[PDB]
Amino acid sequence: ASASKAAAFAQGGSSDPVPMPGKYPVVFSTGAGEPTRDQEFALPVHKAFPLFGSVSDKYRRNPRYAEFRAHSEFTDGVFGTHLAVSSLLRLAQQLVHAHVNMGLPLGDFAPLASSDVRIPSALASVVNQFGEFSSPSIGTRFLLRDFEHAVSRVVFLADQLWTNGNSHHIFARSWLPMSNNDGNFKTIVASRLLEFISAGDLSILPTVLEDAVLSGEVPEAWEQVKDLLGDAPGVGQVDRRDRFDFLFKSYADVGQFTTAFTTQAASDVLTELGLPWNSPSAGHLNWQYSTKQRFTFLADTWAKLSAAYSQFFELSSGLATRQSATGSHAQMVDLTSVEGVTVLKAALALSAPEFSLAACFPPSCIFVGGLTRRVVVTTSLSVSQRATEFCQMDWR
Amino acid sequence: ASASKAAAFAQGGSSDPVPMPGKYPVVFSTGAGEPTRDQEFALPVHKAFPLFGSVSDKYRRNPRYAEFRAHSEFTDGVFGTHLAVSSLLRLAQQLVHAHVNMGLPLGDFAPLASSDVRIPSALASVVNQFGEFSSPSIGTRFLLRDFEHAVSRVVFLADQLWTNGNSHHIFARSWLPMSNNDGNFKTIVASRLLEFISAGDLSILPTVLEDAVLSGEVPEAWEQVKDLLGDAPGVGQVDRRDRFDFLFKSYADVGQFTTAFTTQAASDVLTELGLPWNSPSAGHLNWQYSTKQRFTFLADTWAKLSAAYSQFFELSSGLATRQSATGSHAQMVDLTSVEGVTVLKAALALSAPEFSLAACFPPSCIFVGGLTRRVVVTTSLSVSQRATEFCQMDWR
Amino acid sequence: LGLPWNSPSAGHLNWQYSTKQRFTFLADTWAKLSAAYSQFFELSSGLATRQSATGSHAQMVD
Amino acid sequence: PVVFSTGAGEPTRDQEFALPVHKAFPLFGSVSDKYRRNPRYAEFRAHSEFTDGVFGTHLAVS
Repeated sequence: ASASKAAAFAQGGSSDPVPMPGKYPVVFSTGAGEPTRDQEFALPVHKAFPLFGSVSDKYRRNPRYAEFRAHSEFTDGVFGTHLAVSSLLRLAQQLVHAHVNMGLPLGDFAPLASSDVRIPSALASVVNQFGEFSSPSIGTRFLLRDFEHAVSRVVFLADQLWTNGNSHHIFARSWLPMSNNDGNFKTIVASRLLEFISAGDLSILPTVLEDAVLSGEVPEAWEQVKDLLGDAPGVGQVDRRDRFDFLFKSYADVGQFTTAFTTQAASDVLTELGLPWNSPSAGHLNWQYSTKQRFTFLADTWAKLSAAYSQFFELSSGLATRQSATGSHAQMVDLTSVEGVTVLKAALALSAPEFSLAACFPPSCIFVGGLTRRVVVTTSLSVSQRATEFCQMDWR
Repeated sequence: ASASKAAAFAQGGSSDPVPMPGKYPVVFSTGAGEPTRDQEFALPVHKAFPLFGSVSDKYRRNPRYAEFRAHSEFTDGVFGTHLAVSSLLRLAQQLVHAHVNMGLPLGDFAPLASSDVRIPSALASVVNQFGEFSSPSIGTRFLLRDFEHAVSRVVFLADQLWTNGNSHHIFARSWLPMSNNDGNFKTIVASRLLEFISAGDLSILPTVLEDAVLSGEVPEAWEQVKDLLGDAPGVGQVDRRDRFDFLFKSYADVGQFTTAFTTQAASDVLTELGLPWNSPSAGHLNWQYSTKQRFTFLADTWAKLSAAYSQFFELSSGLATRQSATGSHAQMVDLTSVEGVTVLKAALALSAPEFSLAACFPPSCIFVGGLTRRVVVTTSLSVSQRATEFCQMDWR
Repeated sequence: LGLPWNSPSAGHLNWQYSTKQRFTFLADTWAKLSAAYSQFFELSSGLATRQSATGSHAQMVD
Repeated sequence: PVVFSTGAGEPTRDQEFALPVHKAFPLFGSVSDKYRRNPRYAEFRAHSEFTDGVFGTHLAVS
């Protein structure tokens, strides 16, 4: 027990990603009150009413209230121009939030986020694209759109939700994180990944080498779709993009959609039902028309469903900022069912919440950055200094 | 506050290796008492006396007393037959131990492991190979033998100390852990890594493709040397095994083993002199002749090292079993020196030891295993039941 | 012998290798010079900042 | 040279002479103090001259 310039430092450094999964569908299946008889069945319909209770809290008042802003994140009003409170936040939100709360431990060393200027923009879109069209496209379709990492405005975290695919297939092939950038760019998607990180690892995971038959499927197509996603979706809008995103997510590529996620009901349905701009300025008009209509749908919420005052379960959003929004080790998806469940994986989460997570196993497509920057200058203790000092105790 | 079947469980599971570095050389340079003037200098040689002062403790009494045995690994007395102690453990041992005690946190999820039936076997050898022949080969040579992950008896954690080399050069490539078992096997080089995990990632990191000039000088031989390590060292001794290994660790192969290997001298000098059995045959006879002699030399510790009766600084290794030997993140080295000394510690180690435990130690090349087995049978609360309940608090 | 750099290049490397070594040699002061444990005359340089270092006309030699 | 001629303890008989060389040992005994710990500790820094630690990184003593 000797002494050489000690301290105690806290840190934060890592990445985070999110997905739109069939998870919401399990949370909006209408289990929450469909079988509740408080003759509230006076007021019509209850199909979308429940589902739509998903957004308007899980993206602005819950997560973007403490996670975003507090994350050393000086947020611009015009993305929170309207701090919202929807008492409809069933047992899923204060729960959901705890479930999905952007933030990792400090006793460890991680954090979350990569594009909250593009993600939300899309989410809002989805809430509108979904909570406006036909509320429940039965898994197939709506789920596709959301898990299809739908068309972008050039930023979209997509590339990550897509990176999932390629990696899974290439067993032996382990890629340098650089592959995480492949999302956008022209050539570098046909040199780094596709050619080098393919004619190398691709020429192995499936070395068809077919002759006079065009390497259809068998890696070479996923790469093409990859090459596409590189040059043919970043050149702008127009059918040339959808049609050639769709062509790349539609036909011939029926083998490329099998890797990731897809149904001829997302693409030919959703995709042919959104107008490429359904992700770009839709993401805008969904914030300055849909967010103001979010109002209507929120006020409608704080007016209609509010009327659900007569049951006695809901509560209101009383501004976090004190409530916070980070802490849950949503890291590494805790799921594995076989006769009996099995919550697994790294992220020494908790014990009281863990197992309570059944309602919702939060999952941020995190990258994970083993970083504990115990940065230390020694303009006062040239390592050696200590050395003699300590050395001068083993002598006597 | 949703609870549902919580618990709180602690676990352990991960890898762990070890290396013989120039680290010892910095701990045996004779800076602990070489300048001490108590006239102890009564006609005596103090060259090896210091260097060999830590061996008999840092491998049986210190580490193997708690780490090994307490690690739930049924130990055979004939690897600890002479559970003797050494009071010469100056300030480097109780320190060293804390510096190199194998036992990751539980608040996290990791542990130690990499053949303690082969490691110690070789270590004891080194103790003899070094502390007997050339007590200070001046970095070059002895350090080599140590770092060279010296000849094995088929086991040897070499394969890992060698894997540190083929992964360093291959930037564009990352490999599936399956490349760790790259050690021994006749196919490791004619299949997975070398051909596939090479004609793919190696045909990129060095795609010489030379004609009538034999392409081996371009890291295809590292694959060959790899090939060798695959088929030519596992075929027994045939002395040439050294010759080969040596050939592959010398003759032209110098340009091969200089990415993560030492000086050939420590191969023709050491290895050849040592006689291939000085790692398998030596180990045994070094454990049941040298370990017994370890006493004759422990006597050197409790007679030669004991003669240090008056200086009064020595008095280490009183307990065990109770003193334990696991719980110091001296793992993920992550140390860098520039003007000042910065010590980045991936795993949230400590703050009192950290900065104190930089004076020398920073343990081996663990192969981390993100594992937090938070398992959970569901023969009591079929997720629906819970959800069904919680849902019954979101209806009213 | 020194090589022209032994005044510019040396200085730097003498401040960030020799100053560090200055320790290895300071060790010579706190190990070699420290071995002088018993004679009992040495014990200088306890403070600074408070001890100051300016105010002696040891200037104009004369 | 007049301060390192070895007149401070060369004639001292305490038998400290236990197999050691005392030629440079004396001469080099003042360096590490007369330029950082002694002079540059107050003179320099207190002289209102914004000093960079990388000229006093090892504010060690002797």
